[PDB]
Amino acid sequence: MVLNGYWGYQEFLDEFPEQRNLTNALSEAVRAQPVPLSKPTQRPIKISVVYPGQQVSDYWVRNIASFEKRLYKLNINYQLNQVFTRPNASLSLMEALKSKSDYLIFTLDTTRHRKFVEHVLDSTNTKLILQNITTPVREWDKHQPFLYVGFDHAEGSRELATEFGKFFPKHTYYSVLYFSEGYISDVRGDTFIHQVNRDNNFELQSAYYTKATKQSGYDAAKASLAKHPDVDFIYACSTDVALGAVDALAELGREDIMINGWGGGSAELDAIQKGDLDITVMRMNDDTGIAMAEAIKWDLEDKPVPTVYSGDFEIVTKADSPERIEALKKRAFRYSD
Amino acid sequence: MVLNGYWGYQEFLDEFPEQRNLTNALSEAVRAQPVPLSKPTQRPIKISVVYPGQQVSDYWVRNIASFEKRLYKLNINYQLNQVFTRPNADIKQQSLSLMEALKSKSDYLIFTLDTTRHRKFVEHVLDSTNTKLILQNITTPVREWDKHQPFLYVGFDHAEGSRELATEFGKFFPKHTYYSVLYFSEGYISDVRGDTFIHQVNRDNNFELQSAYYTKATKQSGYDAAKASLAKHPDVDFIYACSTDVALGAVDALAELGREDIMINGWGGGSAELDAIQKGDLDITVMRMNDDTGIAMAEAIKWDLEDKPVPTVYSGDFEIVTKADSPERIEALKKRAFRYSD
Ligand SMILES: C[C@]12OC[C@H](O)[C@H]1O[B-](O)(O)O2
Ligand SMILES: C[C@]12OC[C@H](O)[C@H]1O[B-](O)(O)O2
Ligand SMILES: [Ca+2]
Ligand SMILES: [Mg+2]
Ligand SMILES: [Mg+2]
Repeated sequence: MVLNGYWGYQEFLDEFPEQRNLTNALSEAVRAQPVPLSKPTQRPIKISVVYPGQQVSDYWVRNIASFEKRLYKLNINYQLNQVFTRPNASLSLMEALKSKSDYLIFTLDTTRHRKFVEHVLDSTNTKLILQNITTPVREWDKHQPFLYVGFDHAEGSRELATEFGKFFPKHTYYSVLYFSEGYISDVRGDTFIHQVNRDNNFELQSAYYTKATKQSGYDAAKASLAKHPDVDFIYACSTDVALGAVDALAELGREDIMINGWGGGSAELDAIQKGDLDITVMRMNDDTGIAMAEAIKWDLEDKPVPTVYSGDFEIVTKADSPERIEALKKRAFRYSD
Repeated sequence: MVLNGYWGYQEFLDEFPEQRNLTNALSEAVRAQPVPLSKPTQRPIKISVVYPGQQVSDYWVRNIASFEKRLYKLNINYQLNQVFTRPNADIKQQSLSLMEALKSKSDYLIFTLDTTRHRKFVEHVLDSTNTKLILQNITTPVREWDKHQPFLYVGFDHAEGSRELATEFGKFFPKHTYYSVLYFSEGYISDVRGDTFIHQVNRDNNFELQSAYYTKATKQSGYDAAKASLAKHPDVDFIYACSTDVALGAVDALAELGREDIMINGWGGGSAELDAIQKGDLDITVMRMNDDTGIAMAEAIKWDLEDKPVPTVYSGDFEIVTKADSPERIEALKKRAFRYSD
């Protein structure tokens, strides 16, 4: 719908019914009580994670939390090698190849990632798990990685777009704060822009990329409003960006402007309950960490493993009752607390 | 007695009889049936909880579980905010993310106190705010705060439990027994838990410490530390682990290495520990009557809402448990310890 060379999550599942069967099976295995590993391993399995560090978004740390906890509950012996990638400056600390890991948990936002993934796929025996993407790549139809896991960007963005198009009318002005340049921005961003422009006839005033930090969100917001102060809402593509943007609106005295979150972590939820963030799409966070454990389990039991898993979203607005937020938290952080 | 600047738990109550009286009272109210809130409140009280997450030890989870249920049974409206703490660096992310929840303006704040990093924050909370402060998992008041003590120190006394362990090891093992120590991460816990055991066992029983290592407070770290230790000193008769996760990592390490000769303990007696005890992989432990400290916090908060004096300190009770204890004994102990957390 927005990028060429990918399967839609649902498109994938519709094209390959077996994959729907597996992904459903995994969904159910992710919901039900832990069923421990049925095949003792001779030694620990070496699992390596590379994740973006020091984000205000708690997605990753909660993902590892819920992952490790489900691993433990499943009675799987492992060694976890975690890498904290400082907020951008190298990436050649993808030296976790030297680790000779059994499972590699990584991301795919840029091309700098693509090249490396193709390296991991065409060279090693290491099973690759791609977090925060759920739309498989067509070029890899012959050898797809072990699993794509996350909360589908297109869907979560679609739901937001829908809510905005429901609240605001035709010819509503808005600006967009992207993530850093890459896959996330393209999907999270252009999905919203296309829906809202073509279905609801809004008028995009401007759009800017950020450095994926709160500071950058703040700066970018300010610049955007300096150039186009007359918008009805800003659409942010991520937690930190949106939370910087919130400070920008606060400093500029612009309460007229609506702003969204994206993901519904703890920070966003506090902001929403404060009224600083107006709407968000909230991912049932722990499901994906728990899904990775289960996938790994089946693999060790020589059961077939789905290629894709996507977790559920819930729209959350500042008009929600604290009861609702509490229940969603109890659902979403049932492992990471 | 292994650190300076701290009041002993018994010493403190020996110093202040009214303080003992209050603590005895709290114990009584803890064991007895719920006597629900007298003076009701206009609003639901805001409580901010800062706990470490992601561990095999079920102490915190069960503490919360029991706390909320005793709160319910006392009928007190409350909102309960769990601040996610990432043991992942850095000090200045933690610090700000701790400062985040003081603009939350909570009635009560539940915290830990392990690092010097925590000290500065606690001191800030105490020096500059109205928020009533409950320090979980510490039972020895800081002498430098005699001007203005926290609302409550609550937990199970590290020195007492370590002594009990030290005594059992002292009873079983002869003089000149070689042993190694796995600490928690650096801090107050490691200091008391580790050095109380080391001092008692070295000085009273003439044991010999072969080595000692800090961990990162995780099971994997306990495993790595066990391996490293036994790599450098394979000749030890037992390892003394300073926490559940560390202990359970060490257990897997001793499994992987094939050292069934080396004895090893837990520290806390949670579910994982007990299951390991009964499996025979863990040898002895000091089990705490878990839910008492959760029920205590709940009471202290009640008494406060009724404008009654609350004791500065409360320490829950301990029971030694070995793999030679019958399932019945284990079941009685579980029955007591987990009466609320199930
Ligand atoms: C996972 C994530 O996607 C990009 C960034 O890593 C996170 O921020 B976010 O919370 O907006 O979702
Ligand atoms: C509460 C606790 O003390 C330190 C650590 O936080 C927990 O693990 B434990 O089970 O050893 O008890
Ligand atoms: Ca010492
Ligand atoms: Mg575009
Ligand atoms: Mg506003």
